[PDB]
Amino acid sequence: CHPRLSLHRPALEDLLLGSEANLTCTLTGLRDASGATFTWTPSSGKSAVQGPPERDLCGCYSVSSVLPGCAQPWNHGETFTCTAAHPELKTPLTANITKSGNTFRPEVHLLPPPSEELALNELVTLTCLARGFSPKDVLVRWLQGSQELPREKYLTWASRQEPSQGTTTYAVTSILRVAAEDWKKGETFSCMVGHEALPLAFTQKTIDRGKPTHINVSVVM
Amino acid sequence: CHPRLSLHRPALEDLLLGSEANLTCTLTGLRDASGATFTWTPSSGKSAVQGPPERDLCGCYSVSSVLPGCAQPWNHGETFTCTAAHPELKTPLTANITKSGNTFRPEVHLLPPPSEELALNELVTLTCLARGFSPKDVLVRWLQGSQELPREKYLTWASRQEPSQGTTTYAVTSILRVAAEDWKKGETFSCMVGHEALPLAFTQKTIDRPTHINVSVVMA
Amino acid sequence: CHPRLSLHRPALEDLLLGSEANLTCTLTGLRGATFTWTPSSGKSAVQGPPERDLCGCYSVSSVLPGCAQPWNHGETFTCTAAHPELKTPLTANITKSGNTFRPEVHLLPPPSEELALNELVTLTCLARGFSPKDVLVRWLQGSQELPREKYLTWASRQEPSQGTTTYAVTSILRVAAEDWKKGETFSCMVGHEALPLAFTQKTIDRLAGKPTHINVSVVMA
Ligand SMILES: *[C@@H]1O[C@H](CO)[C@@H](O)[C@H](O)[C@H]1NC(C)=O
Repeated sequence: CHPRLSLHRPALEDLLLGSEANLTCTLTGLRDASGATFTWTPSSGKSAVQGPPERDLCGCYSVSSVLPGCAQPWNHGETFTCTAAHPELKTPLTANITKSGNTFRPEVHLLPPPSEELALNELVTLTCLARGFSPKDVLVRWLQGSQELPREKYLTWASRQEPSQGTTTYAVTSILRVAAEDWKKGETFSCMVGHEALPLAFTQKTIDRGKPTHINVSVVM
Repeated sequence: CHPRLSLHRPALEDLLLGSEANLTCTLTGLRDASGATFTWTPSSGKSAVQGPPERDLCGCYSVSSVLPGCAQPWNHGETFTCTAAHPELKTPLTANITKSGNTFRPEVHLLPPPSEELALNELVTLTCLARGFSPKDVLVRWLQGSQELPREKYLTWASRQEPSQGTTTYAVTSILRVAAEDWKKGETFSCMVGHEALPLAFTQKTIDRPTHINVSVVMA
Repeated sequence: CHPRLSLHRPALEDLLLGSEANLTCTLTGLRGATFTWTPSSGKSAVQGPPERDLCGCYSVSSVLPGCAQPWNHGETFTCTAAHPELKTPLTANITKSGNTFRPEVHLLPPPSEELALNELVTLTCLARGFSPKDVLVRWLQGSQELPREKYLTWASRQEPSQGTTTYAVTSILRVAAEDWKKGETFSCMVGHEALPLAFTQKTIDRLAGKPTHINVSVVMA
């Protein structure tokens, strides 16, 4: 029962919303000495910060390695490297990370409300569904008109892997509940999806009251 | 480290299409290798369940104490207390379990496939929603025709506490990918929603595949 | 013959798409020179390798790169020059804009007089009422982003109100009639500094211009 080292990726919210990029390197498990020598093999000057004295169960002392400024080298195709050596673990070990290939673009649907509650006039559901993208990293946001709703007025599941033929694609869902007065009045809403395979980082679908046309023809003798 | 105590519940996956009766309360923290029944309260149907597990290490153990009597005391809110006294305990570790009610019922809707997804005719998508009640676990099976499918052609998420006003409620969804021409031949599909607020613990719903032209002729 | 100094805000196509965002100070003269930047930022600049303009004085530029987070953070930048023909050093400065406004985007359906000739249909995108005058416009078909050589966008003029100062811009895209009658969908995207998620999208297809009900009556009397 002892862990080995591996390397995470930058967060997609930070990488897409324009702010920054980090890169984390972790080992843990036992409350031992602060000779946790983290060393980064590529480093443009501003090297890492040996992070805060974090604790885990039965005093499992975790400290990490985090470096700022990792947008352009991660995005154009570098190959980063983290190595470490400990007082207890004086035998050094190394992990690698690489930005993935073999990408597919998502497909996003928004679906109208449920005739059963369309008659009830209490609350309506709008469900957003995305399907068929290559890494398991997405964003979902909802809007109304031009105003962004807060992140507490809906719920979203995690991205499961779908089982189908050959390759491994993913999917994720979310639902939104809104009262009926504005829905029958004519207010509109939107579902946005962020993913790193789209060329402009985002797509957006909107829905509103999809009905067919009426035709009345009458002959009077 | 820590010998612990934590609150558990009978796993309700075995009361709808299951015929057995166990309790679902494993070790609270730590013990040693034993024959999985430590003595509780009941002199009520002494038909005690058993089974010897192997030995475990790395801090904890893999040893429970399971005792029967599940669906027969399932009327009026009785407690069942997980007991285990193996010599790492500095006191007899009589745990406790409290069962609340206020069980609410699913509101299952279904809905057509998306409109612009049917200009390519590769596959067909249907989604099945199930929302709004106080307990946690729900099951689901998909069927084409009338007989229920195995667990190798659908996908189902977990259940989250939905953001609602006033109440404490949940939700769960699941999707289905079938072919185009089989949907085009008028085949029908249903999802079953099994919960313990339903009278018979099943629910179904299914639609399938419109102009509004009306002509009227009156005289004089 | 005459000396001059300038700065420039970073371009929006680099602030929004790929974050390597420059910041340019020019000097137009030398009819040899050193530049100084008051925020330190570690990484020094590069001088222009000094082309000429307007049949006269050969200008010289210098570009401080890697300033994408202090631009959005609200910081201030000044660059100070020096030259033999200058008595005093010249200085200038640049800040991010305050009191912004976000745009309103509309996508209009084609005129019905156009569908009777079976050649090409015309889509129109309009964005109106945004306070800093810089913007981007991109078109799509389904998910495929179209190349830039297939449409036409105008510049960003100033619109005549009395309240504040605001701006507007248009764009057209002409697609084929056979692809319009099949049910292909098309989209318009706008990027602005003052939008919260940096992009907004509107779409269209062969429905949604059709009327909701038709009443015909023929009277044989
Ligand atoms: C810097 O910019 C301000 C406006 O923000 C201007 O008033 C001033 O003249 C500039 N130059 C300085 C402080 O040298």
